[PDB]
Amino acid sequence: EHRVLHLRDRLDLAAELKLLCERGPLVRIPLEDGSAVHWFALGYDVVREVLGSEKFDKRVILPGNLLQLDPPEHTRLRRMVAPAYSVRRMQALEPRVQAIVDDHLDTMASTGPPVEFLREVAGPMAARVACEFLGIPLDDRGELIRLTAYMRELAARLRRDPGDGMLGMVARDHGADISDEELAGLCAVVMNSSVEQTESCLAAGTLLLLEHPEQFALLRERPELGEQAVEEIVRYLSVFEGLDPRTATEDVEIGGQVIKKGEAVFCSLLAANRADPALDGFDITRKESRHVAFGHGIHHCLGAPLARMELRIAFTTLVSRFPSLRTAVPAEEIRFRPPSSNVFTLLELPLTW
Ligand code: HEM
Repeated sequence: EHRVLHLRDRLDLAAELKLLCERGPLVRIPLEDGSAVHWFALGYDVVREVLGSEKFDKRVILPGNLLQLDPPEHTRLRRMVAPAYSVRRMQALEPRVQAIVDDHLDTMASTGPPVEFLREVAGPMAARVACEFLGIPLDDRGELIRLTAYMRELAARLRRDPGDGMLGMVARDHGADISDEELAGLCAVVMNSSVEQTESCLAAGTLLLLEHPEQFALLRERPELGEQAVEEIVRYLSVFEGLDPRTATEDVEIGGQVIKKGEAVFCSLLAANRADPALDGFDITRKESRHVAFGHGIHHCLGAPLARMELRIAFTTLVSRFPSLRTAVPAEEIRFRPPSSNVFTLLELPLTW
């Protein structure tokens, strides 16, 4: 439901969604059947207010899925996996991620144009980086990726002999405290939803840079803009458009209005990142980005350090190795997935150079 929160015009907001945002950053939505009262959180500040509040849970209205947990059990599991995303860990991983990116751009430059960038480059790249971060053994990566019992069997086996990566760390440091199913669940979230979001950022972000050739070249002239460019790209794309509802556990005042106990709040990251026409233009020279593309609060994207590193490496290397890159069809013909709660993405991206 609430399909209006996902209406777009290519990468931008649809007029119907812009009109909704004019009703304020916090919109009360009583259901027509009188079964519940829902809320739309559409503004940057209000979305952060909701997501930072302790007075909401993620009740429904799979083991190892942090998004389906509330404190204290959410805290318990997240604290065990968080060290895998430390700065020290990303620094040690960076050169290997660079090499994986180079592997896939090697394949791309050798196949010669054209290429379907989503299936042939972005997808495999994201899945291979995920395998490296997780520490998947080499002989299991091909099958694990093809699959996008096996997971439980894989998790139990790697749990017996801890290796490298996040999965080895967790099992090595929290062997008895995490089960096979929970480990498998941590792996699945990384290999499934996470790759979907990352691959979409890679493909749609490449399209976004191609539609702004001045900045495509600027990122090549000044690769130090990579970190800034990533923040602007994830803000502009908002591939994770809307969040699971947050239900108020008690009466709480948000954005000047009282959200009653039991009412559900739907945060629109898309609206929060894009509704403000001031400072909405795509501009990678912006030194600081105002966005909630990775969420906020206790459920803030645990993989943001990896996503930010991988995307920086990918975009900077791409613009450098393919200065002549261009869409093989007019940009206006690219197909985007119709409105849905699923990750936002294009369906294919034919490129040549
Ligand atoms: C490297 C790949 C990624 C991995 C492994 C990853 C893993 C996660 C995990 C495990 C959570 C749940 C945290 C919790 O509930 O405590 C999470 C939350 C989130 N991730 Fe990431 N993520 C990754 C890349 C992204 C990307 C590319 C985006 C979009 C730009 C993204 C947008 C989010 C959002 C919006 C949430 C919060 C959902 C909510 O609060 O309801 N993630 N991510």
